[PDB]
Amino acid sequence: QHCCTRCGKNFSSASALQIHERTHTGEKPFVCNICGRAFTTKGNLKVHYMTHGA
DNA sequence: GATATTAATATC
DNA sequence: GATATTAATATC
Ligand SMILES: [Zn+2]
Ligand SMILES: [Zn+2]
Repeated sequence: QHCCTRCGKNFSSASALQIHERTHTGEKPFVCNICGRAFTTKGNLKVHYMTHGA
């Protein structure tokens, strides 16, 4: 029953609405300790993290 | 919240 | 065109 303010998207988790707000604003709180790439979700940062590790 | 999934994008 | 990466989001 969560909704969004900048656009009209309903969300499931409240954390989901928070990350999607980050999708509007540009807050990418997860910093790659190797390269400087920053990410919205921790999972996306782990995704990228796999890249240099191999 | 973590993870998996799809669509979109950068790299070649 | 193929492939790797990313961005956003459904699913658990
Ligand atoms: Zn929104
Ligand atoms: Zn990195």
